[PDB]
Amino acid sequence: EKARFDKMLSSQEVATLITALYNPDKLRYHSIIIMTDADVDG
DNA sequence: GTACCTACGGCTTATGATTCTTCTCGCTTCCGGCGGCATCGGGATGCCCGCGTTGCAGGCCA
Repeated sequence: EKARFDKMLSSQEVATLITALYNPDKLRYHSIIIMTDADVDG
């Protein structure tokens, strides 16, 4: 929301690897889990 | 031995949009010059008489 741009991209690895970016075709990795540290930055 | 990314917040500066200033197209139509003729009020010219202009000398003012 702070900077919305369809061209702005740095990694793009997550969306490229989970789906094709639209998603009903490729539904690979139906189960995802996000492990994160217990600090405030986590 | 060294390089490149963003979040947390504020002012600015680097560029596409809207109200105020200005540059001047259209001719046409009611209106404003423009000329001629009868008209009328002023005045220049002449004569008479008293008042406006000026020189002299004194008392007042800047």
